[PDB]
Amino acid sequence: YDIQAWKKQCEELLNLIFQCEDSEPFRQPVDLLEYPDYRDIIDTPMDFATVRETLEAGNYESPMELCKDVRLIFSNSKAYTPSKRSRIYSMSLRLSAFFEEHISSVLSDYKSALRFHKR
Ligand SMILES: CS(=O)(=O)Cc1nc2ccccc2[nH]1
Repeated sequence: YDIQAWKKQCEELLNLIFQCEDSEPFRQPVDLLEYPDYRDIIDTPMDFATVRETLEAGNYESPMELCKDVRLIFSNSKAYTPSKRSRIYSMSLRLSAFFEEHISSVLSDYKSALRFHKR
């Protein structure tokens, strides 16, 4: 029932994600010199350094907000991919499975702690 525990749990999950070779394309904002049409396709770019910085700045109120930004990294990858077989898209699918597997308990514990707080 610790309402704040999600933050360190998210920091540790982001550390695991940065160690994972599948996060390489997503560790920093997309470079427009490499992908000049990126903003024609993607409304809201997102990457793991921006997620980490937002968390460390105290700019996420809940793990649901962090989850929404991480899911945006994966939906941007799916929207930009030229094919379902691309290297970077295949990396985002594995990384998404890894993220969803680990964020589930974080979200559950936070929501349970908040329901207890407001009982
Ligand atoms: C900096 S990035 O994340 O590699 C930009 C991007 N996102 C993609 C998704 C699929 C294929 C190529 C893609 N290039």
